[PDB]
Amino acid sequence: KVFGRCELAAAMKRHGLDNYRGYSLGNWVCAAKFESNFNTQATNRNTDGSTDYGILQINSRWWCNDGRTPGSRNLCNIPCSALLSSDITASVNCAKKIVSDGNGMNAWVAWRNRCKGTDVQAWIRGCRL
Ligand SMILES: [Cl-]
Ligand SMILES: [Cl-]
Ligand SMILES: [Cl-]
Ligand SMILES: [Cl-]
Ligand SMILES: [Cl-]
Ligand code: NA
Repeated sequence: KVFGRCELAAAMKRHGLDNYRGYSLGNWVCAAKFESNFNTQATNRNTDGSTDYGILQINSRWWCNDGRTPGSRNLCNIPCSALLSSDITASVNCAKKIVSDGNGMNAWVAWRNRCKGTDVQAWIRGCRL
């Protein structure tokens, strides 16, 4: 599923990401835009053999099991394929664990390089929330 900008904002709000650990909703929408272009089915392989999955490009090296990342962890206790669903619940719940682990949203390279320090409120401007 390719979300629209305001559609995704509303879904993330319903699932409790607005101001979660202090990060306003626009931060999460911006991260999703540049990680996946709002596409729940996005995948990308990393140099070390791990793979990033879904609208927030969560990494199999630490967070989910895909059966092909030897020596990795599965800290969200989910198969990585569950992060590709049109229902974003699994991605959101895993992202909550990630952002709570001490490094905040700096875990998302695209957030750090393209969202951090910008006017992220523009990502939810005009949306009915
Ligand atoms: Cl957009
Ligand atoms: Cl915001
Ligand atoms: Cl594995
Ligand atoms: Cl949902
Ligand atoms: Cl933080
Ligand atoms: Na893994």
